[PDB]
Amino acid sequence: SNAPVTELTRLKEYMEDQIAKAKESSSLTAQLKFLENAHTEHFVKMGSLTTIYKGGSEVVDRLKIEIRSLYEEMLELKDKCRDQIQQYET
Repeated sequence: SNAPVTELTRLKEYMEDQIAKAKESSSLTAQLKFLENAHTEHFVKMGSLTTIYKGGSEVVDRLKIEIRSLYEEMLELKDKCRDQIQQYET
């Protein structure tokens, strides 16, 4: 399989791209799809990192911290989108 540094580097770029497009977009449907793209890729890549990474790598550990920061920001944007959906429904 690919190296942990390779997977997390590509995951970082993917999540940054999707989160950027969600913040740029003024369409709630597009925002939900952008956040869904990032959420799915994060779940797959992070859940499989156990298989290829054992720990002890400063770059991989630093990438994990930066990915978690992207993940946390992704969760706020999903909460903001959910807030807007609830407004429409009420």
